Amino acid sequence: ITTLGKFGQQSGAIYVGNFRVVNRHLATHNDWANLVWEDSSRDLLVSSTTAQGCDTIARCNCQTGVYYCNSMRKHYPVSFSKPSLIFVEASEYYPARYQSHLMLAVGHSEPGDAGGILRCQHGVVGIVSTGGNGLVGFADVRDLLWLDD
Ligand SMILES: [Cl-]
Ligand SMILES: [Cl-]
Ligand SMILES: [Cl-]
Ligand SMILES: [Cl-]
Ligand SMILES: [Zn+2]
Repeated sequence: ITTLGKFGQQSGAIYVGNFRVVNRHLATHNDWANLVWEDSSRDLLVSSTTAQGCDTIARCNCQTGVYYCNSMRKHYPVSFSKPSLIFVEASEYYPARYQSHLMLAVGHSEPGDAGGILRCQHGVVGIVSTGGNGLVGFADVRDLLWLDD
């Protein structure tokens, strides 16, 4: 799989409390100026917002949910792995390396699909980060208890 990037004017973001959660590879100058936390190994960055967001972070162990696929302009039901340490090929965004806290699924993804939200009954689970060959990989956020406190 490889890191996908984002095509189109859609946010690719979770807005919870006074945080914005994005793929690290899509973080803006404003994100880095308002940095709270980032981890390259997870492809995650969190910045601070003035506006209150409405997202709820799931605190479950669900392995089924629904994600948004930008390339197909559709939501899909999906079955995804536990957060895992997966090998990710080189791209414009990272050299080849192991990416942690990544959940793999059989599901459509193309370049430009990063930032699509994965959600379950409990709330937001994660965001598309990687994919290829009929697989999609989601960066989990559910372990970050300080997002929703
Ligand atoms: Cl890294
Ligand atoms: Cl489940
Ligand atoms: Cl969505
Ligand atoms: Cl591939
Ligand atoms: Zn859940």
